[PDB]
Amino acid sequence: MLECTLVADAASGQELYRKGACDKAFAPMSTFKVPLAVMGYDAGILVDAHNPRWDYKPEFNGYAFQQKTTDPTIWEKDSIVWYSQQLTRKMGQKRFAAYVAGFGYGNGDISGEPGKSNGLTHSWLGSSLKISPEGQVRFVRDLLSAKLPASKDAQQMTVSILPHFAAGDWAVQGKTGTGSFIDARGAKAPLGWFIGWATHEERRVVFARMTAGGAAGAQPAGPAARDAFLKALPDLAKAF
Repeated sequence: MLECTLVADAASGQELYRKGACDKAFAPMSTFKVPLAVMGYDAGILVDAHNPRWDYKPEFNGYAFQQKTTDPTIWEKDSIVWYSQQLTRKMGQKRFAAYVAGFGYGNGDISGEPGKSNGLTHSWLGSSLKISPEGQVRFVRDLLSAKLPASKDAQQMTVSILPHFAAGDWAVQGKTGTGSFIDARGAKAPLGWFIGWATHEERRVVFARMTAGGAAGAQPAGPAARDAFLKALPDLAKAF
């Protein structure tokens, strides 16, 4: 459908590969757990790879498979939405809004759902906040270079906690996003992300794969984008 693969060199910033429409902004969904980690570590609310450890509570109202005890590592690996929301509740509106503005993240619109005043906990979840694959790559390069307006330690910690994958000789880390949007004909259309970086020999690349439209598959769009990108990477790498 609408599909983007964008790959740049992490060190030099040079664009290495592009396919599809990569300049259209969509809801970041769970890819927003990457900047949230930076925020959480900088704020001192998140401590390390395994702390704090939070139990699920029914008032959090989380997804059935995500109703389990979570730490920062499990949060990123299993994409635990309620953990994000507990984090933003604790950091508060002032700090959240300061971080999003400081990061220059996508459209910077954290208003949330039109008539709900829920931006603090819902803005990245298929409502107000939008970012393009270009913006994602820009953000991730900044993260790896420790150039975000947050402590160096917070950015290094964030880098360390994203889940690991392998694609041939490439060692990969990255974060999925799965959501939906109402398309031009009023239909609920799937949205998928996989963003992160990959390392091989002297090279490190930063990447974003995004899919948008049209029919929901059995596999969530995020993991599907993840599998597709990992499958493609060794071939793409031949032309680096």
